[PDB]
Amino acid sequence: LAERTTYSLNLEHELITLRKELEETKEALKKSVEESSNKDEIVSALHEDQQESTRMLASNEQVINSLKQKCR
Amino acid sequence: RTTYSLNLEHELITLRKELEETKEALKKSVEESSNKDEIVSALHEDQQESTRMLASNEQVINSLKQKCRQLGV
Repeated sequence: LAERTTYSLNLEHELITLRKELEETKEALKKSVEESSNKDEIVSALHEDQQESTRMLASNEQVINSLKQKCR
Repeated sequence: RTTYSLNLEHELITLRKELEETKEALKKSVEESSNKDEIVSALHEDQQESTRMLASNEQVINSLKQKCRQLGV
C-alpha cells in the first residue's frame, strides 16, 4: 500500500482481529444463554418430581409405623 | 493523523467497549450455566435415592399388609 498511513493500517489490523473476536463472543453468548434457559426448565421439573417423591416417602413411613403397631 | 485515522479510532473505541461488555456477559452466563449443571447433577442423585427408598418401602408395606391379613385386621 501507500495511500494509507502505517498508523491507519495498524488500526485496521486490530479491527480485523477485533471484529472476528466480537462475532465469536456474540455466538458463544447466544449458545450459552439458550443452554442456560433449557437448564432452567430441567431444574424446575426435577424440583417438582422431588417434591412428589418427598410427599410419597412421608406417607409411606407413616403407614409403615402405623401398620407395625396394628399387627404386633 | 487524518480524519480517516480518526474514524478508525472511533470504530475501535466502539468495538472494544462492545467486546468487553459481551465478554463479561459470557462470563456471567457460563457461571450460571455451570451452577445449574451441579444442581441438575445433585437432583438426579436425590431422585435415585428416592427410587430405592420407595422400592424398599413398597416391600415392607406389602409384608405388613399381608401379616395383618393373616392375623385379621
